Amino acid sequence: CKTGNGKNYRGTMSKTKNGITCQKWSSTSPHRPRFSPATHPSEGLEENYCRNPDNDPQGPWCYTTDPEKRYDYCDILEC
Ligand SMILES: NCCCCCC(=O)O
Repeated sequence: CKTGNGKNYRGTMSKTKNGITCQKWSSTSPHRPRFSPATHPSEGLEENYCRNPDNDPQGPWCYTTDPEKRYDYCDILEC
């Protein structure tokens, strides 16, 4: 969840909505989008994070090192 859309959180480590080990923002060759532009609200996409620099108020999104488990939000404490 967004216990602060750029202020406070915990599951932002690198785990999806439940706790699926997110990615490191590498790329689609192995597996990972091309996220990183500055025209985004923010950019807390630190190595392997979950935030909302795209458009997912419902919850901080985040992809992962693999397809079957490419994405979902982060297991960040509620808000
Ligand atoms: N609204 C989420 C789309 C951007 C999240 C990253 C991705 O989909 O590759």
